[PDB]
Amino acid sequence: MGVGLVDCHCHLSAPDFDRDLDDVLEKAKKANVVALVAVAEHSGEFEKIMQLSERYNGFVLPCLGVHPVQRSVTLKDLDVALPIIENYKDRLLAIGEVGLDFSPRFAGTGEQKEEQRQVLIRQIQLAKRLNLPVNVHSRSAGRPTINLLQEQGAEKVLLHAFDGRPSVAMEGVRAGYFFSIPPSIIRSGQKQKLVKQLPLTSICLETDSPALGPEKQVRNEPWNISISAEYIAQVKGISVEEVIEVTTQNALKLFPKLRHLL
Amino acid sequence: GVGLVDCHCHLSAPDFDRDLDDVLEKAKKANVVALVAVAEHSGEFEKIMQLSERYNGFVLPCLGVHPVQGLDQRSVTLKDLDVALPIIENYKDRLLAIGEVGLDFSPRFAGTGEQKEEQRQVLIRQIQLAKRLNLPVNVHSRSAGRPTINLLQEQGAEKVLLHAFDGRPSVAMEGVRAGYFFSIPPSIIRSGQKQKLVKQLPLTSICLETDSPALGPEKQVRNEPWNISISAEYIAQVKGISVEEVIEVTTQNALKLFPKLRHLL
Ligand code: NI
Ligand code: NI
Ligand SMILES: [Zn+2]
Ligand SMILES: [Zn+2]
Ligand SMILES: [Zn+2]
Ligand SMILES: [Zn+2]
Repeated sequence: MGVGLVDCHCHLSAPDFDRDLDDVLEKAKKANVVALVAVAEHSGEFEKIMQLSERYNGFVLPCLGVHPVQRSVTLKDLDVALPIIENYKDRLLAIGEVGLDFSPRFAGTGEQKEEQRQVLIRQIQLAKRLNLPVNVHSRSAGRPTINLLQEQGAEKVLLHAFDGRPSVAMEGVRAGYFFSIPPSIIRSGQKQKLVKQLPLTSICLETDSPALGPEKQVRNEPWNISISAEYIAQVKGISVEEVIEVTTQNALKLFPKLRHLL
Repeated sequence: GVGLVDCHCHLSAPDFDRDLDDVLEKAKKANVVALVAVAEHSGEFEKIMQLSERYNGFVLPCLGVHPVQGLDQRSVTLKDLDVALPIIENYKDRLLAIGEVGLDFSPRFAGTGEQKEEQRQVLIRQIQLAKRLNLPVNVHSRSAGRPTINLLQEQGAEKVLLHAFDGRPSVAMEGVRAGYFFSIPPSIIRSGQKQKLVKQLPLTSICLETDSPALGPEKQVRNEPWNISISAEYIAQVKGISVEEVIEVTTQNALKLFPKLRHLL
C-alpha cells in the first residue's frame, strides 16, 4: 500500500552534518525516506562518502565526481579524483555532482567557462565507460549543460535543482532527462513555474541537504523530501501517494543500479 | 488530493513575529489546507483573532488559558482565567474550540497539591465554558495523562483533542474509548514515547499537529506548520498504508472533532 521516498540528490558528507549525521539519518528512516543518493563535490570527501555507503549499506547510495565550483573547477582537480572513482566504479550509483555553473562571481572568464566545460565532458565520457548515470548541476547554465549532455550522448541524466526557464527544461524532458525538485520550491517562484510545466513522468525528489531547504540560511535535512512531494501533489491536483509512487519509480529508471542496491 | 490540517499550533508565538506571513504563504504551497491556532494567555487573544481575520478560513482561532503561565514559568491561577472570560465571550461565535487548556503536572510547575487543584479548577471551568458555547477543547496533558482523561470524562466532555499526548498507550486507550482524538507532532521521528503511542493508536482517532514553534523534527530548532507532512509520513510507514490514506482520514477526523471546521473553510 505505502511507498517510500527517494532523495535523489544530497550532501551527507557536508561539514554541516559532521555533528549529528547518524541522528539525522535514523530520523530520515522514521520520516518514510527509503533511500538517500549522496553526491560528492571534491575528491577530499570521496572516502567519507564511501564510508557512509558502507555504514548505511542499502540506504545511503554513493555518487563520486568533481563539481564545477571548488573558485571555478580545473582539470588538475579532476586528475586527483579519477584514480579514486576507478577504485570504487562498481560500488557507485552515479557520477556524483558534475556540471556547469555560469554564475558571474565563479565563471566570468571565457577560459573558466571552457575549463568547466572540459571537466564535465571528461566525466560524461567516464560515466558512459563505467555505464553510470550523471547527477548534474547547471546553475545559470541550463542550455549550455543540456546541449553538452546531448552532444556527448548522455543516456541517464538527473538535472538537479534546475535553476532555469521551463522552455529550456522542455529540451531536457524530450532528451529523456530527469529533474529533481528540492523543498526550496515552496519559497522559489522560478522552481514553481518549472514544476507547473514539467510532466510527473520526468520528476524526481531531492533536498540538496544541507542546502535548498524550506527556509533560507537554515539547515536542510533529507526528511524535507515530503515537502517537495506535497508541493508537487497540490500543484498537479493529485494524491501525494501518486507523487511518491511515480517519483520513486522514476528514480529506479534514472538509476538502474538502485533496485538491486536498495 | 484532500489537504493537511494542523490541529494544534501557536502562530501568535513571539518566534513567528518576524516572518509569520512568509511562513503561512510557504505552508499553503506545502499543501496545508488549515491551521488551528491556539492561545496560552489572554494577552495574545487579540493577536490570534486579528490573524484569523487576516487569514480568514485558513487560520482557525482557539482561545483559552494554558496550565503554565509567564515568559520564569508558574502554574495557572483562577485570576488568570477571570481576565480571559470577557474576551472569549466577545469572540464565542468566531472560535473553532477552547484554545489550549489542560493540566501540566511537571515537578517544577505543579509540585504542590494546591497548584494541582488550581490547574484542575481552571480546566473544569473551561470545560463548563466550552459546553455552554458548544465548542470542543484543545487539550494539554504533560505528566498528567490519566488525571486529564479522568477529569474530562467526569465533566462529560464530548469533543476533545489530546494534543502531543506524552503518556503511555494504556492511558491513551482510555481516551480512544471515551471518543477523544490525539494529534501527532513531527517530533515523533525523534521521540520513542510517541512512537509506541501511534503503534497502538487507531487511525480513526489520529489527527495531525506541529505545535509550532515547538515539537519539531529537531530539538531547540524552530518548528513550522509545513512539518505536518513529516507526521503524516511517519504514521503511513508505521501503519503500512498510503500517505494519502493518512491525509484523508486525519482531515476527516479533524472535521468530526471540530464541527465548525467544514463551515469555517
Ligand atoms: Ni535543522
Ligand atoms: Ni525554521
Ligand atoms: Zn548543485
Ligand atoms: Zn548538490
Ligand atoms: Zn501543550
Ligand atoms: Zn500547544
